[PDB]
Amino acid sequence: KRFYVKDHRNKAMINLHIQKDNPKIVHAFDMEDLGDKAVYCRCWRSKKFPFCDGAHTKHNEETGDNVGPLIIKK
Amino acid sequence: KRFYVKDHRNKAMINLHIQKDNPKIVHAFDMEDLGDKAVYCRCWRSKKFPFCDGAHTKHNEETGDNVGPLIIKK
Ligand code: FES
Ligand code: FES
Repeated sequence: KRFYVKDHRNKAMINLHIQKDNPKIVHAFDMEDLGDKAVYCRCWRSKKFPFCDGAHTKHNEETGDNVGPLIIKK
Repeated sequence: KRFYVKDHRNKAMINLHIQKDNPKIVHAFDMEDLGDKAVYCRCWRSKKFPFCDGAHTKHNEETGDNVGPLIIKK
């Protein structure tokens, strides 16, 4: 109780290591150049960023979070 | 120096409030149903999640991070 950190405005980064000389990491892709299916990372842990490589599973289990990727298909 | 938190494996959540009864938040969209352009949130702060609403600007300035959205267009 004395052990609980009260509700507060977040101070933690989401991205820790990806392209940190870019001050705002934006990606833009034309749907005609996409194949049948693209799986995009939303957790900033993928080694293949901006694509998902399953790293979100480790983030979620280690931090108790519930994030996952964005799928554009067809 | 005594003030610095050494390099360590992250313990902080990325998503703080979005759909927290879903244990892994995945979105999937068919490109034929997309219009000319979709801007997807990658920061988990948008009120219009999974779409970007510019909240990433506040996250970045408050935490010193550099994240931004994913654009699928054409
Ligand atoms: S690796 Fe980041 S959402 Fe899958
Ligand atoms: S609001 Fe999240 S990336 Fe823009």
